[PDB]
Amino acid sequence: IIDGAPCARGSHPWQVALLSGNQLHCGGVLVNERWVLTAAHCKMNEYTVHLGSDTLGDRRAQRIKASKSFRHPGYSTQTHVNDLMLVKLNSQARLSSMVKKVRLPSRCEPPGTTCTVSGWGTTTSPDVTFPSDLMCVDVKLISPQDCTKVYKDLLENSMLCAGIPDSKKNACNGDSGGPLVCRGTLQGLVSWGTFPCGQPNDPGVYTQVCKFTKWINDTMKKHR
Ligand SMILES: *C[C@@](*)(O)[C@H](Cc1ccccc1)NC(=O)[C@@H]1CCCN1C(=O)[C@H](C)NC(=O)[C@H](C)NC(=O)CCC(=O)O
Ligand SMILES: [Cu+2]
Ligand SMILES: [Cu+2]
Repeated sequence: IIDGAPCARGSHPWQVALLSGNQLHCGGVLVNERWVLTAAHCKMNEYTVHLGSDTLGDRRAQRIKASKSFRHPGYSTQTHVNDLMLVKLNSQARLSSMVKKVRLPSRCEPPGTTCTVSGWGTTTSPDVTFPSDLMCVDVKLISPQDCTKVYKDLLENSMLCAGIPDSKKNACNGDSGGPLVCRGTLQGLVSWGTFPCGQPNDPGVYTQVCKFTKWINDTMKKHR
């Protein structure tokens, strides 16, 4: 997260992290006791999912193994359209005051809405710096028309932009799959942006969750 601040402790119990052993790879959100929703480009052959703490490496944190991942059938490794994926938890996820289900959206929030994006991604760019504490930053949803003026052909269907005008406030490497929340509901998953991160007027791009609600449910309904 660029130009953000440490999230208030316990304000993100549905936030999870995908680790390659001990190193952060991506972020994600807990859908239920066995499902994590993250970015499709965050795919791994095996994951070590962090849950229950704002600090990576917390001794109290939960670390569950994952070997099954289900990317949206329409994901493109060339355009990154449909950048979302569900990862099945090998073991049950023990809920608590620090681990809760995320609230999926029932509709698409409109442009101009102020939202919060969070992650343990790099806080600097081009040079990389990874924080142990979960970082948060507020951004505003940008209309598809406005964003197309910036990215043109790079924008495909269900790609939601968010950012602050003339501001470095944005997501970056390691933040993918992480939640973009507005009004208590999940509106987006960090997908992509420009490099280096935090270029003013260069919006962060998110997978627009309100467009995949049916897919998310059916996929969890079919695989256990
Ligand atoms: C996977 C996730 O952690 C990461 C998060 C992120 C978000 C914003 C900025 C940087 C990183 N997302 C990515 O790494 C995604 C998926 C791989 C490609 N990617 C990018 O964000 C890259 C840096 N962006 C691009 O390639 C975009 C589409 N174009 C440009 O940067 C312009 C280059 C050109 O014109 O060819
Ligand atoms: Cu990695
Ligand atoms: Cu690419």
